[PDB]
Amino acid sequence: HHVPYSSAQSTSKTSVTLSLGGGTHADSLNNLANIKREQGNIEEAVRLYRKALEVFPEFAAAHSNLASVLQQQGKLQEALMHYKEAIRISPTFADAYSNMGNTLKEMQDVQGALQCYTRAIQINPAFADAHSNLASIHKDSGNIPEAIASYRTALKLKPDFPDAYCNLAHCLQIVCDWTDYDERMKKLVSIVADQLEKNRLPSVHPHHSMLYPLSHGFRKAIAERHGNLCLDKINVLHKPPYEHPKDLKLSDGRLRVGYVSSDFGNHPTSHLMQSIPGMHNPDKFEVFCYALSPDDGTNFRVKVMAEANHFIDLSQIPCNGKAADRIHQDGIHILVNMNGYTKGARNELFALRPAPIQAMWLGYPGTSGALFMDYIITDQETSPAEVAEQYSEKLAYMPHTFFIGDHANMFPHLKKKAVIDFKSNGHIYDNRIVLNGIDLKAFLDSLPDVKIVKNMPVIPMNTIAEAVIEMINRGQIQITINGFSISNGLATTQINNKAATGEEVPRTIIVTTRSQYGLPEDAIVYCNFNQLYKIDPSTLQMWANILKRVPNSVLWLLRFPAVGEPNIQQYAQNMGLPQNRIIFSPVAPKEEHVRRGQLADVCLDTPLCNGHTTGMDVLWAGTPMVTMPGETLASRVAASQLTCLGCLELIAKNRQEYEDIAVKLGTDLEYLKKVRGKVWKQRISSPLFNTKQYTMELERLYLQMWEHYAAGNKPDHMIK
Ligand SMILES: O=c1ccn([C@@H]2O[C@H](COP(=O)(O)OP(=O)(O)O)[C@@H](O)[C@H]2O)c(=O)[nH]1
Ligand SMILES: *[C@@H]1O[C@H](CO)[C@@H](O)[C@H](O)[C@H]1NC(C)=O
Repeated sequence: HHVPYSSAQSTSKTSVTLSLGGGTHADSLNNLANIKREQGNIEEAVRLYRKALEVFPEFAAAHSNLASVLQQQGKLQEALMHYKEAIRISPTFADAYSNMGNTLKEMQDVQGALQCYTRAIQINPAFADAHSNLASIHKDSGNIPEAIASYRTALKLKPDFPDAYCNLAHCLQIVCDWTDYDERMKKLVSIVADQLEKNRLPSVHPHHSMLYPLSHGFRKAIAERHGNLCLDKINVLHKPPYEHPKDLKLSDGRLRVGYVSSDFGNHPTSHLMQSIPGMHNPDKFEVFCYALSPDDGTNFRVKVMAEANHFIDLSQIPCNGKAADRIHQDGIHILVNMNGYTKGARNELFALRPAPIQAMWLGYPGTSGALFMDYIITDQETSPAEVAEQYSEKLAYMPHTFFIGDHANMFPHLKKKAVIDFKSNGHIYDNRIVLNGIDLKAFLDSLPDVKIVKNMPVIPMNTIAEAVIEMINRGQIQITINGFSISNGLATTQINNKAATGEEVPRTIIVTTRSQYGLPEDAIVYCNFNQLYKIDPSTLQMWANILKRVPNSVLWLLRFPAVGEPNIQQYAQNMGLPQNRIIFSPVAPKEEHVRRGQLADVCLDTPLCNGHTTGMDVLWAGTPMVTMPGETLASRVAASQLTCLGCLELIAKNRQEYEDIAVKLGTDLEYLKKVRGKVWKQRISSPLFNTKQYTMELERLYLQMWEHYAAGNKPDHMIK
């Protein structure tokens, strides 16, 4: 039940062994193979390793070395056999164990990888590669402190160690340890430079590149190499180019589109587009959904399977070749890659080119940097032609924004709201005490004294009102008033967990209060619900500047992760900024997270990496978001969202403007009222949350794509 989010792919470090003082013929073969591996001639290396084995059957080094390459080629079962052989021959061969660990990890045997890694450490405490690998497991597991400790050990043992350093850098970012941030940024760029120069795979993951000050070429370059990793996996298959359909005849004139995701389940991707396959037009389209992950038991998974014309669990088709064949057999014209370099990706499928047109959509906010993807679906705001070079792909534009969300369908209970005038006579607030429900109006009919403000219903300091706040104060789950169920916002899982996760719409009327979260009733609340890694020192300062200008305001953030909080506080103090100025809350179930958005006055977006899903989440609550688009795609999503929404006023051209916009909202209350009103109104009226329309616009784009292809034309930008 842990929250899912976009995360990068796991990574491990392979160690190559040199054999000396051994058989000369063999040593040469093994050592030469090592050279080839460095150069990317995997096939050649494999042969040499085998030959070495033929010459010297009990060559431990050869076994391990061959195994690593095989692993690289996805031949995991085979690799394991060889690793074991190496160990039998040499029980204290630490390199073999560490390497074996990587394979198991790849097979998902975490407990197994751990044992292998630890054993290697036990054999050789001075083994740096092992320490790094151990660190990755901890990092993946969420034990960032250990990962940091382990990474430091590797670095201590081996100072020039890029994989460890970069991973360490990523770790620091997650918990916001900005110690020597400037230098760190400097070192990373340097490493990438050195690596790119040396035709080595960059230690900086493509997902991570967005957070560091790298040139666009470098980021694109980084992605490309990771693209290359895929070919090696598929070249072994030795498959021939597929034959692609040139007409829709076999398909009854219906365009065949397939969506490939490891995220059909409780993941942000589903939260955004679960509704779309269902909304496709049966007359002109056939929808195939290809799942890269097993059924998680979620309604999200259920809905997509039922709604799509065809659902295929490639989860059960581990062999990439077979899977691609399956897609081809399905006669797909457009295949959409929704993972990019994200956890669960099988870009190998895309490398094989099972379809005529392959497009990147929604899931990964970056370019594939790879040859196998023809287009990246975007919007003009998000991807201006000025920066097309930043992308390997051709740009296919969406009319307003490429982004979409399923909030309308998922959280209709937030369409309307009501409040309690607690103070009560002086001042009526829209965000101190809030009520949301399917049955709200019905409930309101029962209360004669409610006052309508326009618009918004306000409940006075009633006997009823008294009871509700009492429930909140006492921590009760829910209460019944005139037969209606009024429930504590903090207790939704207790009442119904499907409700808490967004699996189902909540039945009861929910009370959300500032008191629940320790927020002030007398001040402006500025918020950000993103993962802490999206924050850099620069952003905090900007936020600090803003806070300094609004006297009793506060910043609301999440323990995402929790170890991050102390760091943020200290840094803030250095800048401003008493501790009371920043308030942290724990991560919450999806519904509550979206709902508590109503409590905030304004949301301050993160410039380095914008909130994407998070941006939609905030908007649905009718809370204005201030943003400053940057060069990267990931830095421009929020602006695109706002533009679609209709609030150009919230987009900032520079830091001064951003601070200014925020400050005005904080200080000019009528303006705040006005802007909030716009957002509340527009989320509905705008096309931002309109799934049917979005799907329609999308269908439009595909056909443009298809016609172009049918015309015998290679991909080119689509700016209609
Ligand atoms: O208290 C919270 C805060 C966030 N989220 C969700 O956590 C995920 C965060 O994902 P990611 O960090 O990938 O967000 P994005 O980059 O798309 O904004 C999203 O589904 C948010 O709705 C949540 O469920 N509860
Ligand atoms: C996380 O996932 C959503 C949906 O796939 C995607 O739109 C978003 O860009 C991802 N976030 C990041 C930071 O990659």
